[PDB]
Formats: sequence, structure tokens, C-alpha cells
Amino acid sequence: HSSGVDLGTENLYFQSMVIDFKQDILAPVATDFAAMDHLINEGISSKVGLVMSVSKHVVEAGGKRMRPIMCLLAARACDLDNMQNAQRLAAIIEMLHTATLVHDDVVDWNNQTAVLVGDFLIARAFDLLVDLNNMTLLKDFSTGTCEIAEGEVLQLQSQHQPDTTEETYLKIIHGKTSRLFELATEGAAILAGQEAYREPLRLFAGHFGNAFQIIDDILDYTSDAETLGKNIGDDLMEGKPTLPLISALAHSTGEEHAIIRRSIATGGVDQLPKVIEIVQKSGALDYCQRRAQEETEAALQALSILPDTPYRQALINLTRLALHRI
Amino acid sequence: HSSGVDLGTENLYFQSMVIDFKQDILAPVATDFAAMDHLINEGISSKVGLVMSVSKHVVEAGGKRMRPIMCLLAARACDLDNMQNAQRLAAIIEMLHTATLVHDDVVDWNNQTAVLVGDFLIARAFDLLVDLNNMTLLKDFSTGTCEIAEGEVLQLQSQHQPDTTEETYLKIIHGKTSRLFELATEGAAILAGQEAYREPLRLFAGHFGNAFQIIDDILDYTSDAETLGKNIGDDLMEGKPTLPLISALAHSTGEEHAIIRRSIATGGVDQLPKVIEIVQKSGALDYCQRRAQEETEAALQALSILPDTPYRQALINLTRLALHRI
Ligand SMILES: [Cl-]
Ligand SMILES: [Cl-]
Ligand SMILES: [Cl-]
Ligand SMILES: [Cl-]
Ligand SMILES: [Cl-]
Ligand SMILES: [Cl-]
Repeated sequence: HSSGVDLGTENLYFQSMVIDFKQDILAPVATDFAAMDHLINEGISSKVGLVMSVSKHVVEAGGKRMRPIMCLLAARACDLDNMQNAQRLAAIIEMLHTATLVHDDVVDWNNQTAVLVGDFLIARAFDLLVDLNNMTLLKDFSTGTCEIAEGEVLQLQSQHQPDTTEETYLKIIHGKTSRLFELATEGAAILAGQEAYREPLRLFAGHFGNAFQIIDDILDYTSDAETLGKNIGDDLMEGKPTLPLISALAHSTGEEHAIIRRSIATGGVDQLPKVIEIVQKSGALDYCQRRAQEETEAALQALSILPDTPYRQALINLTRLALHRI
Repeated sequence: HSSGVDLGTENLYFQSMVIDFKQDILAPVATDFAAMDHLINEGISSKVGLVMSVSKHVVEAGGKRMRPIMCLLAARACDLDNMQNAQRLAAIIEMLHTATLVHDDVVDWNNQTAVLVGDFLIARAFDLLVDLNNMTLLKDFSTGTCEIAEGEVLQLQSQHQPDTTEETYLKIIHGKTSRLFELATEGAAILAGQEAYREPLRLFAGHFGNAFQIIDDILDYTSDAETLGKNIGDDLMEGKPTLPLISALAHSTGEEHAIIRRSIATGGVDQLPKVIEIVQKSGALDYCQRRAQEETEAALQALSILPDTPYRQALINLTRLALHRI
């Protein structure tokens, strides 16, 4: 039932530009996904109108809800008997992602509404987790949420720090982006009691998540920044590390190096066009591109341990569709 | 070992103005409290400097840390064998309170730091909870945190609403203030396996918490508003319900009634001095005062079920010291 997974082999049959999200990724777990939605409405809305609206509005903003869909896919790939528990776990994953977005939307509705809605969602997610009655799952989630918060704080500490290393960037993005993908996929394996699939699914999702954040960062130094709901140079303004900037420093000397460095330290608008030009022409973006492809390769390799099912194929198709953004 | 608890009897021996917090409340659980502090530093700080500082600074701002002290007192009152678990529960209670404060400090360090520090504390608290390995406790906390968030949202929905009832106010304050006190005391009984003490300790803490929020509200319409780190009329500006204002409406007719009503709806500064005067002279503050004394009486009654120990005496002394603020 199991077999090797190769990016080059996928490309032989199936160009990534051909991959459709509804038919090639969602379709296997479609009914399950639709059943997840019914559970969420019960999960949040009837008591407080302000939350279901915001959580609806937030969900309305931006991307397809891949995180819960991945959870549902790993559960089927694990032959989970009680998929209702997968649907509940998918909802937890989604409420947690939504909480994080609403909380990242707070700036220095409104901030108080956003803070309170995020807290409410964290509370319901954790109450739903407790209802699943699995202490292994609870401990994974509790340690994991600490790692997510630690990642987010590490990023805040690394703001306007030109000396930030690639090691540190990978540490940050694993915390702030990758760990939630791991909870989604490995938590599915934990639910199914498929302990042999836990580490493969974790490694898959972590590498997936790593490539996902590298591409996001790349896109903020290109004309497709709007796709992320951002303007070009936004990350620069905030002084967040980002691999394009770290790599730009690695691919620059003399005055160009000094400009990028000062720009990170100060975060002034004056040299912003110059900095974007250096990042684009230094080769830094190509370096980030290669790193994202390498992570995508590591993701698919970890997946190849699982049996060849439509559910595995869907996860593979998602990884390639994500990579195709660049 | 057990006996009746009477406010009038306490007053026969012991005027509330005589009650000292260090000697009459903290002293029994002093060593335990000091041991809780060592655990918290391990609990948060070494990984991220930004959190231990804020959580130190936040703790530095404002009141004695009664919530963890109450937890420690209920645990001893329950004859808990493993007090190290009480100390861990006390830390959870404290990180949760601290999270709530830092989150309430966000306005429409800075907001992003406050949001992230609050989230980090919620994550560590929940990971410490999971480590206690008690599913009854976890479910109490998970349902309870939902009720806290629901209370906070209900308050946001009731902002600038003159029609808000006393029933609704009690609902709000039980959620936003009382429930955390219940988790502290009943969670201690849950740890000790003293199921017969759970409901008495819950009722005690809930009534305590109810009287605690009524007095806070009263104080914002008096010269002792600064004690809460507030200016007089602040609650009015934000449009939060508060029993003084609801009661002022109940104790007013004609134009004075209209002024208060419009003031709640609009939240303008122009009639603010007039509104404060009406609240002070209508008898509304006396009504709130009586309600707080009644809640204090209900708190002590629920406590009287427990054995007469120094730990029970300390909880009694705390309730009276809290009431003495007015
Ligand atoms: Cl998502
Ligand atoms: Cl199964
Ligand atoms: Cl590809
Ligand atoms: Cl406290
Ligand atoms: Cl015990
Ligand atoms: Cl008294």
C-alpha cells in the first residue's frame, strides 16, 4: 500500500499550475469539512454574536482554510474510525488559527473586540480539546501552544535586529507557523492511535509550514504582496527578520550591506525602495526560493512513509500547490 | 471541628479595621506562598525576558495577590496532602489573572507586547494544568475560562446600554470576576478529592467575587477611585453598566433619570459631574453597599460548612477586609 514520493515524479504527470484546490485537495475530505462547519457554529456563535461575526469576517478575509483540511486529510490517511473526533479536532485547529489572526490584527471593530474575541476562541478550543478526553493530545497541544507563543515572542525580541541569524529565523517560524500544522496532522495520528505515523506526519507538516512561511516572506518583496493582504516593504517597516532580508545581508557587501543593516535597525521609509531593489537583485529571493523547495522536498519525503491513498495524494498536491505560489 | 460563621460574631471580637493582610490572611499559607514564587519563575521567565518583566511589572501594579493566596488557603482547609500541587494550581490562577489584566490593558511596552504576553501566560497556565493530570480539574477550568470570556463579551455587548438589568450585571460580574475565584477554591477541593467541600467553596468564592466587583464599582464613584488606579467617572466614560449606574436609574425619575440614561447611551463628558452627583445622592451607592454586605454574608455562610481551622479563619478575615474597603 505504501510507496516513494518524489517531486520530480509528480511533475512528470502533473504540472503544479494544473492543481485545483477544490478538486485535488479538499474533495477527499469534503463531506467531513462540511460537517466540521456545523460543529463550529455550535462551537461558538449562538451565545455571543460578536464572535461568530468576527470569526466569520476574519475567515472571510484571506486564504482557504488549509489547516483544518490538512487535519481531516491526515485523519483519513490514518484510517481514523471516529471521524467526528477528526472534525472536532479540525475545528480546534481552526479556532486557534483564527484566534492568532485576530490577535495579530491588534495595533499600537477594534483592539478590545479583537483581544476578547481571540481569548474566547482560545477558551472554546481548549474546552473542545478537553472533551476529546485524550491526555496525550492535550499535552501535545499544551506544549505546542507554548511553543507558538514562544515563537511569537522571539520574533518580537528579534525586531530591528540586523544580527539575527538564519538559525534564529527558522526557530521563529517553526514556532509561529509550523507548530500549528504539526498539531493538526500529528494530532490526527494521536486520535487514530497510529503512533508510527506521528513522527512522519509531524515532520511533514513542519517542513510544509517552514516552506509556507518562507514563501509568504518572499511575496512581501514582490508585486504579489497584495495576495497576502499586504503592501510591498511592510515587513521591513515593522523590522521583522524575514529570510529575504537576512539572505540579502549574506548576499551583499560594502554600502549595499550597510543600507540593509541600517534599514532593519531604524525602519525608516527613506531607503525602502533601495532596500527592496537590493533584495530583488542580490539573489536573496532566489536563495529563499531554493530553501522553500528544499523544505517542500523534506515534507514529501516524510509523507512517503504513509500508505498511498487519495488522502496522501491530497496532502502531496497541497504541498506542491503551496510551493507554486512562487 | 466545624462551626457556624457569623459576621456579627466576628465583629464582636474583631473590628474589620484591625484586620492586617500579612498576619491575618497570608500568614497561615506563608511558606506555601513563598514556594509558589520559585515555581512561577521556572514557570515563565528564563526563556523570554519580555514576559517575566511585564508579569513582574503588572504584578507590581495594584493589589495584593489574593487569588493565589485563596487557592492555597482552601487547599490547607481541605487538608490537601500534596501542597506542591496547590502551589502549582495557585501559580495557574495567578498567571490567568495576570493574563486578563495585561489583556484588559490593551487600548483602542504596547498593545502588541501586551497581547502576546497575555497569550504566553495563558499557554503556560494551561500546560501547567495538563501536568497536574486531573481531568475533573481540566474540565472545570476549560468550562470556567469559557464563562470568563463569555462574561467579558457580555460586558462589551452591554456597553452604552441604559436598559441593562441588574440580573444581567450579576451575570456579567460572575463571569468576569467571580468564576476565577471559584476555580481557585473549588480547584483546591478537586485536588484534595474533597467532593463535599467543592460546592461550599465554590459558593463562598462566587459570593466573595460578587461583593468584590460591587465594591470596585462603588469606589469609581468616590474619591478613593485612585486606589483602583482609576479616575472618578472612568467607568461612565467607557459606558460599562456598573450597579451604581443601574441603581441610580432605579433611584431616580424625571430629568435626573434622563440625564443618567443619556449619559450611559452617549458617554459624553459634559454631564459627567452631574451624573456622579446623582449617583452619590440618589442612594444608589448605599444600595450597592447593602448588596455587597449581603454577598459577604452569603460567602461566610457557605464557608461555615468547612471545619474551623486557621485556614478557614483566614478566608473569613479576607472577606471582611475586602468588605471594609467601603
Ligand atoms: Cl488555515
Ligand atoms: Cl481509529
Ligand atoms: Cl511541483
Ligand atoms: Cl489576585
Ligand atoms: Cl489530599
Ligand atoms: Cl465586618
